[PDB]
Amino acid sequence: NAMDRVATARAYYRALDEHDYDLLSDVLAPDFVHDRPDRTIEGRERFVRFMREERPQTDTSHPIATIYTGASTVAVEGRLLNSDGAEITQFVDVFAFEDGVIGRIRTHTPE
Amino acid sequence: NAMDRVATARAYYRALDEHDYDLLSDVLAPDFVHDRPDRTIEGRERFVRFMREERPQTDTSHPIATIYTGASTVAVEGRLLNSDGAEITQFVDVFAFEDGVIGRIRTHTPE
Ligand SMILES: C[As](C)(=O)[O-]
Ligand SMILES: C[As](C)(=O)[O-]
Ligand SMILES: [Br-]
Ligand SMILES: [Br-]
Ligand SMILES: [Br-]
Ligand SMILES: [Br-]
Ligand SMILES: [Br-]
Ligand SMILES: [Br-]
Ligand SMILES: [Br-]
Ligand SMILES: [Br-]
Ligand SMILES: [Br-]
Ligand SMILES: [Br-]
Ligand SMILES: [Br-]
Ligand SMILES: [Br-]
Ligand SMILES: [Br-]
Ligand SMILES: [Br-]
Ligand SMILES: [Br-]
Ligand SMILES: [Br-]
Ligand SMILES: [Br-]
Ligand SMILES: [Br-]
Ligand SMILES: [Br-]
Ligand SMILES: [Br-]
Ligand SMILES: [Br-]
Ligand SMILES: [Br-]
Ligand SMILES: [Br-]
Ligand SMILES: [Br-]
Ligand SMILES: [Br-]
Ligand SMILES: [Br-]
Ligand SMILES: [Br-]
Ligand SMILES: [Br-]
Ligand SMILES: [Br-]
Repeated sequence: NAMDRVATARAYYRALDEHDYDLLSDVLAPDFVHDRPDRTIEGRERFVRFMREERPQTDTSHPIATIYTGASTVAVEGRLLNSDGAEITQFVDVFAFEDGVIGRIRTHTPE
Repeated sequence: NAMDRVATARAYYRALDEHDYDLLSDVLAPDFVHDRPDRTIEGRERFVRFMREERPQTDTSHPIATIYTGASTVAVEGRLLNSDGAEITQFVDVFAFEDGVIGRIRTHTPE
């Protein structure tokens, strides 16, 4: 269900921005992998710990610009904002799903 | 090599827009899959045939707006233009690679 996938992607960003780790855990598959240019984190429990432990390092928001739906994946184009509301970077996150929850996110940043 | 991956993604759109099927074949893995919301095409030879046979159905261009690089994939945000230069749709294509050539493209269109 494409509506459900989009809702789940939006819930992911809500959980990150609200520090709602129970919601975050609940939208991820156990074997969730997050890829970004600088690193890969494998495992839901490991990822949630990293997010919690890294919280004080910045005070950012992930406002969504446009959501693009594919056949079975979702690509979200957003902006990463600092605490003042200034744009750090543009991004595209691509979400793949496993039984209704997120199996992988691949983060891309502009060349 | 991230430079090489970006060059290869750009070559894909050049090949489509120029109808250079030899270049198109050369940037794709044999087992290339193209996913879009309406259909999936599996196989390089099959895909090249579809592109060739579908050529007369529209007269579009794939100008690239922004290229986003990930750890191992590339996300291209572009516009699909008609022959008059008017925008049909915005898209994000996500490219995965296999030995330097493209293994999969997942096309996403705005919700
Ligand atoms: C959940 As966070 C991006 O403040 O480490
Ligand atoms: C290569 As075409 C998009 O004209 O079928
Ligand atoms: Br929604
Ligand atoms: Br929301
Ligand atoms: Br909730
Ligand atoms: Br991460
Ligand atoms: Br990064
Ligand atoms: Br890593
Ligand atoms: Br790290
Ligand atoms: Br890891
Ligand atoms: Br936990
Ligand atoms: Br934790
Ligand atoms: Br904090
Ligand atoms: Br938002
Ligand atoms: Br910040
Ligand atoms: Br799903
Ligand atoms: Br290039
Ligand atoms: Br080009
Ligand atoms: Br050439
Ligand atoms: Br296609
Ligand atoms: Br489509
Ligand atoms: Br199909
Ligand atoms: Br068809
Ligand atoms: Br097929
Ligand atoms: Br052929
Ligand atoms: Br052919
Ligand atoms: Br034609
Ligand atoms: Br271009
Ligand atoms: Br057209
Ligand atoms: Br992907
Ligand atoms: Br590669």
